[PDB]
Amino acid sequence: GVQVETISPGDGRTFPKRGQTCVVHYTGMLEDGKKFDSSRDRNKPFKFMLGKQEVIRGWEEGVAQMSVGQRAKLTISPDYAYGATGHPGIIPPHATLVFDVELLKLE
Ligand SMILES: [N+]
Repeated sequence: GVQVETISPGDGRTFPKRGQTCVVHYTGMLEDGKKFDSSRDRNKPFKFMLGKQEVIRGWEEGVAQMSVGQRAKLTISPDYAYGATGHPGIIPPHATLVFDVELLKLE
């Protein structure tokens, strides 16, 4: 599954609902701490509509537990990320991923 650890609290009241667009900043890393992707480096927030499976399952389920303004560390198991096949060249097979995610706003 996905484990959500708070780094900084959000408002503790506004939680993403299916169909809303989540605007976040994130940094993805492999178990060893090696960064593989980051919207922060591109200085451009990432957007995705909750429930449309435009992102890995661990995000859909983990971000739904965050409130607006919150920054959290999500630890995601392979089955909730890229599985046995992974994404050759970037994500190895059976990789557990760690994401530092900040929920900026909802649209
Ligand atoms: N995959």
